[PDB]
Amino acid sequence: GGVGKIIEYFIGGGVGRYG
Repeated sequence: GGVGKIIEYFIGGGVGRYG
């Protein structure tokens, strides 16, 4: 749902990463 290392696109719309 934001920026970072580990993948987050499936939890937070598509925005990208969060690690």
